[PDB]
Amino acid sequence: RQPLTSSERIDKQIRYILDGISALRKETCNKSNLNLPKMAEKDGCFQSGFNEETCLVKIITGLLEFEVYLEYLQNRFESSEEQARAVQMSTKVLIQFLQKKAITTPDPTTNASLLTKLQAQNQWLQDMTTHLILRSFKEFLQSSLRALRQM
DNA sequence: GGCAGGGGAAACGAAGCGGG
Ligand code: NA
Ligand code: NA
Repeated sequence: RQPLTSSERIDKQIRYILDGISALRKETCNKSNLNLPKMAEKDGCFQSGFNEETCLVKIITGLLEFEVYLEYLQNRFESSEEQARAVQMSTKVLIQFLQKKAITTPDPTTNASLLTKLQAQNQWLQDMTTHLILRSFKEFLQSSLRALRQM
């Protein structure tokens, strides 16, 4: 195993998670309100108006915000239990990597109450909710990846 | 630590690397 710089470790970590999510989406899509984080020009991650210092802040912020929804995913893939867990843990690893390359920590209790609301919804909305966490996490990560390759 | 960091990767958005 050749040694990887920080940036290289980060690039591989995101490709790892993107792979895991893809595996969950197949288990979702074939078996077929929210304010999920999203990239916007203000964040300065796109080519138009790129700023590294604030982009990295948005990525870490967005990922910390994504954690409640990854926790929600754990009890929606009973057989793919291992795969949801891997996505949840790898993302926590990713945050830890990004925090050394670098703000708004989500409030635990606000998260915990949102979680039990999502968990109480009826099956149909729950299946809708799963699909869009996956889709939106994907897009935040693809965009995070595209960014970080510049930094 | 160590054997090494922090239990375990090219076609037009399929193919296929390690216990306490
Ligand atoms: Na080890
Ligand atoms: Na160890």
